[PDB]
Amino acid sequence: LDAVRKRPGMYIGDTDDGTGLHHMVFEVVDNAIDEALAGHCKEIIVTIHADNSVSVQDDGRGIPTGIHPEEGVSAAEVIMTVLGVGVSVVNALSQKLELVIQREGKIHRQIYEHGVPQAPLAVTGETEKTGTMVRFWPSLETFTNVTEFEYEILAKRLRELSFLNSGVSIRLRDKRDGKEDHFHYEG
Ligand SMILES: O=C(O)c1cc2ccccc2o1
Repeated sequence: LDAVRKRPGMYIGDTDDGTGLHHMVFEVVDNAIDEALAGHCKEIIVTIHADNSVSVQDDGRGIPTGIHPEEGVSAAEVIMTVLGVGVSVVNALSQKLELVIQREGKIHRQIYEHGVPQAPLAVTGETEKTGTMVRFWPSLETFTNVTEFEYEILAKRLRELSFLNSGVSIRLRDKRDGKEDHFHYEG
């Protein structure tokens, strides 16, 4: 997790032309699409926030929250902090990352900063629903020159993804200007 911070282009792509930056999104989206291909997730929402963060929400099972017997911390944290390339790469290159899991009746929440958990995964409330929400703020120490997310890049890729994932609702939302798209292919 520190080799990643020192040579990020190897892991994420060009950190100066926007390629790496948008691949951060797609790596999180991949995690959600994995749940859809296994048949558990029917809806994904990608949101570009106005504070330079992107969130990806899915309605799958939720990342397992029980304690990993080998590692001694929640399985979710194990996924976020141990070496597509992996969601831990995104976590490593994010100055902040918010993880919210809905699973087994309980809402779980955890905050990271540069891949380092600020506290253990914690139960915060109760929920009928299930799914994973990941919201990340890319680090401007890593990402240079191109520092804004670009709607059309995200839209083009997500549209491309809908065709490979039948019956999966993929919504893109931009809170900067209200733009909104919905890719839902059913063939
Ligand atoms: O219920 C499970 O075994 C489960 C849910 C899930 C979500 C993301 C990654 C792995 C996962 O495993």
